[PDB]
Amino acid sequence: MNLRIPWKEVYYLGYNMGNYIKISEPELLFVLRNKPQIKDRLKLDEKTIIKEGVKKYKNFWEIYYTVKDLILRGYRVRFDGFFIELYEKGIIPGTIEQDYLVYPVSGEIRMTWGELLDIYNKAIARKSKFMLAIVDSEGDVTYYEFRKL
Amino acid sequence: MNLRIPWKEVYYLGYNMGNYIKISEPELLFVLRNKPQIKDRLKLDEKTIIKEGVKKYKNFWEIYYTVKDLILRGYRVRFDGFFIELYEKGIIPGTIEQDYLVYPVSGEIRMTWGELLDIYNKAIARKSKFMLAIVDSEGDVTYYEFRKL
Repeated sequence: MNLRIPWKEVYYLGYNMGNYIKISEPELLFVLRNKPQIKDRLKLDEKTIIKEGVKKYKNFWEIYYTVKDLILRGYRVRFDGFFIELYEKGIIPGTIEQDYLVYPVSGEIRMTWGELLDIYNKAIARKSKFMLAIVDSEGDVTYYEFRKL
Repeated sequence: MNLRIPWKEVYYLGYNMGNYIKISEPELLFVLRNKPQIKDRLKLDEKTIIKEGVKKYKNFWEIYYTVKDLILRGYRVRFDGFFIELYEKGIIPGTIEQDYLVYPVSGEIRMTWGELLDIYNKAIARKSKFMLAIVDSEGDVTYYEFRKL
């Protein structure tokens, strides 16, 4: 989960700890499937990482698919353990504050309006804008801003 | 439920049918508690109207409280049976399109992200912006825009 690999070669995902990149399972899962040569220079399987991602995050797949869509669109992101930090194209994460904290979910997973308020409030408590990412059954992602008036 | 009363004296709530105002229970409930003289010129009780409002709308109170907050803030609104149509101050409803379709809920009532998408889509299908109104346990209302990026 700690990659001794230059930050840029893992798309600037995870946290740059200087001597390694501390990276989450869904982010790492993406790196594996897009950098096959790194899959060996590490020799781990996306069966095992998938396996542990699901164990760790109820919304593993939603995180993975949202990271994937965003990185492929050219955005820079970093998973904080709850929110995906979304930065403009060309920005290196941590270098400035993210534009959005994005919360990834799928359409079927349940919620109360009270839960939405809690999530939004957490983003406000970190002084940033809030975005919901909904991943549908084909793994496609749509995005919605939610903001108090 | 049909008031033979000039539109302006019921705050421009309900639908102006020319010879009467077709008004909903939560809107009417508000009129009753703010125009006591009209409560008699009509001689109905907010026990009975409350009673039938709840029978008709699962979110009766949330509608009532949101109408109330908005009308007292000076906005013009009209309940469409699902959304509250929100117009700028000074506007007469129907006269132009509403600025928002607002959907009123309370924090404890359940939801899936799929439900939020459906509600939002209905507002988009009517070509207008979408606002969620959350009424808390003291009847206070907070407002949030939700929009696709």
